[PDB]
Amino acid sequence: KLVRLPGLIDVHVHLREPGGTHKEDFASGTAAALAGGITMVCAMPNTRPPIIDAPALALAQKLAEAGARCDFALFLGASSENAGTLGTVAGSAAGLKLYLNETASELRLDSVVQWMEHFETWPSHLPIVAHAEQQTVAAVLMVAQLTQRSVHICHVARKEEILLIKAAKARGLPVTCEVAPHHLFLSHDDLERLGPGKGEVRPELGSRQDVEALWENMAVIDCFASDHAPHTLEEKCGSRPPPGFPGLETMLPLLLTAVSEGRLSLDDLLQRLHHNPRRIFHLPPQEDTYVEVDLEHEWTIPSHMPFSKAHWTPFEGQKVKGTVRRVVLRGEVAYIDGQVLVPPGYGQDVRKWPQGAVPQLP
Amino acid sequence: KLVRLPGLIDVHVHLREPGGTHKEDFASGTAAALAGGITMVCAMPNTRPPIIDAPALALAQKLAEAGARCDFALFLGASSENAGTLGTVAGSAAGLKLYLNETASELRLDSVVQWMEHFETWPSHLPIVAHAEQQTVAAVLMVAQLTQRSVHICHVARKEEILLIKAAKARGLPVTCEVAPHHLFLSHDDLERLGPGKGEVRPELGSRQDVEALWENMAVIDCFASDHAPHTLEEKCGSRPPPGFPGLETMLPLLLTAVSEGRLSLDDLLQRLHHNPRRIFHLPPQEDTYVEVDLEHEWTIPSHMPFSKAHWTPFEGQKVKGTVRRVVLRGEVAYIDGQVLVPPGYGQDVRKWPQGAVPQLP
Ligand SMILES: O=C1C[C@@H](C(=O)O)NC(=O)N1
Ligand SMILES: O=C1C[C@@H](C(=O)O)NC(=O)N1
Ligand SMILES: [Zn+2]
Ligand SMILES: [Zn+2]
Ligand SMILES: [Zn+2]
Ligand SMILES: [Zn+2]
Ligand SMILES: [Zn+2]
Ligand SMILES: [Zn+2]
Ligand SMILES: [Zn+2]
Ligand SMILES: [Zn+2]
Repeated sequence: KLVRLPGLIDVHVHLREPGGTHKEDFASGTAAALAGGITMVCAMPNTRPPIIDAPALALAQKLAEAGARCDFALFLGASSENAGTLGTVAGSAAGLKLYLNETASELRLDSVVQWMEHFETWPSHLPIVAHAEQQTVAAVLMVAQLTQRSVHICHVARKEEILLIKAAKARGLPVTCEVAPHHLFLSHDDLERLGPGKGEVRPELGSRQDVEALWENMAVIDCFASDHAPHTLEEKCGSRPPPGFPGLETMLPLLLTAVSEGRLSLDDLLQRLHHNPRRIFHLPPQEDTYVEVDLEHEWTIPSHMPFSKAHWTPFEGQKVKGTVRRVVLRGEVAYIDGQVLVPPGYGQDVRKWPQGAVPQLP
Repeated sequence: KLVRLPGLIDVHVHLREPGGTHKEDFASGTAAALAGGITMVCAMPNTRPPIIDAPALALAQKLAEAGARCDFALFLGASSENAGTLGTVAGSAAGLKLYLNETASELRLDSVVQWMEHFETWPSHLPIVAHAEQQTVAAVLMVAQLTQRSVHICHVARKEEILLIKAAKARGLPVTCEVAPHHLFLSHDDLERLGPGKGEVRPELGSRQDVEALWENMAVIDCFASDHAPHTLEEKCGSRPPPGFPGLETMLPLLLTAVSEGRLSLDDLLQRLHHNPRRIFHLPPQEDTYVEVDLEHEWTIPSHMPFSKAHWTPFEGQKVKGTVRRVVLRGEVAYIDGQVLVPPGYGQDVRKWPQGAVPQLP
């Protein structure tokens, strides 16, 4: 007996197109999404060129419309040069992404004043998400308060960070957050197996105490999101390993395993992969869209999942229970048992749907 | 310039059919809903007969399917006799309603042990809501913890109650709550004008300090819901005034006025009248459904709104800014400028839609 889930939403994926298409492209990354039970993705702007301007957004929109197999929204990225310039296109994006720690010269911000300027100029009704680790979480929360608006913290990975966010929520501050599966299911204990290259990720893997703190504070976590960050094995194992793990194909099986073990409920999962992504990002419903999962099937994660061009996974060897059997997207069979059945270009930009605009005062 | 809102959801209405149709019926109450920008309602079970059994639910379902003009779900009511008997029909209801303070002999529970029995027997994945005032909020929260599940607190009306709920959320407990407009926009200061009969409501009107505490703790409030509780003027002004206010037609204009004053944001409103109702009750999206409001139009609430059969309102004389201009429900014009344009029976039971079942493990 299968369980029918709604179309799940991953608000944090790196699909690498334009400019990194040996790692992933819209077609391969959205195949990976569908195979993971994900019907809508929000794609990050650290591509080449980075999505930091209207022309780059226009290019990425067309590449996504032509290549995506599931529905999507595209983030804009904050730069040291673009505050006050994005107003015309801001509503067409998933939101604005701030990279507040290590990143590419183009998304690097030199000063908290630049964070301020983005919070002051980006339309106040539209989402802002931040890569903000350790004290940076507190710093960006201060900027959000000074500018009297909300912020969403990406991939919370540490006891320190979840407890800070917990304290902020207890004070009534408008902050939400997400957690990625590697920070719930991997830790320092796995670095020996992974090695120092494969194990490179930002935020880094936490201690067992970090992992246990995230589980104990599940009530504080608004969303799960993969931070699908594909790189090839050659890159991960080479001289200057880039940080990041592929994760679209493994996120739901890992979480279903936890549900079957009673570590969280089905509802907890659906708040975090459906309802809360919708409401934080004002993402529209997908008509006639659902995911059928088999909760009894036990399997072991292999050395690579079928669809991501990363062609490796840090979860290799973990035993999971639960698997995606079928995905229907807007009335068409999109995935069955290891085969994607919608072509590149089937997916659509949800921000162009009438129901997909973020409401605002006139 | 109008603002387009999604279809708003009121999770707490009393539509009085069967058995109280001089006060309201499905057709009149759902006309009131549409005129208030509400496209989906959850109807309470304290009708005559009360919806405390499968035969009464079946009757109410058919009456609603024939009379409702907007979409709906129907609550079941907990009684002193029905714990352990509702399993077959539970998934067809909005949820289970517990009346834990003053009510009708038929929904009255005599002992906290009966609350326990309901929490133990009602399917654990399905919603439970409680009318629980003052210490009863703490009591029902204890029962929810003992039985390891969530609870939703109806119409929070007091500083005491919102602070208790705040403390419970700070401890990570699975509790949500709603607030009704009369507890945000009326207080003891209005009892002289209303008089003791019209002013009768449960929970009672609070002090100015209660009202200010609810506003200050807006972050703790998950939903707004009207507790639309129509009674005729003859009843409200007579010897034994029943408690309750009509509220469907005034809720959104009152809240839009507060938005225009900067007391909360448009997003805050849409979380509380759309996204959070959806996610707490697992209510499905409504396709091709939206509400257009005019935020500039200033008017004064009259002595009665056009649609509710209550034919009175406690908000008479309040100045508001914002009004519903048009509602489209599932592709049909349902309301324009004072005229409802869908007939009785247009509305549907959302729990019968494929997307409207609450997900559960097999
Ligand atoms: O911040 C980031 C971005 C990401 C990528 O490779 O794009 N991978 C990571 O591990 N951290
Ligand atoms: O608990 C309730 C129920 C309601 C009604 O009249 O049905 N009206 C109220 O004021 N309190
Ligand atoms: Zn990041
Ligand atoms: Zn993120
Ligand atoms: Zn990322
Ligand atoms: Zn929204
Ligand atoms: Zn009540
Ligand atoms: Zn209620
Ligand atoms: Zn009520
Ligand atoms: Zn749901």
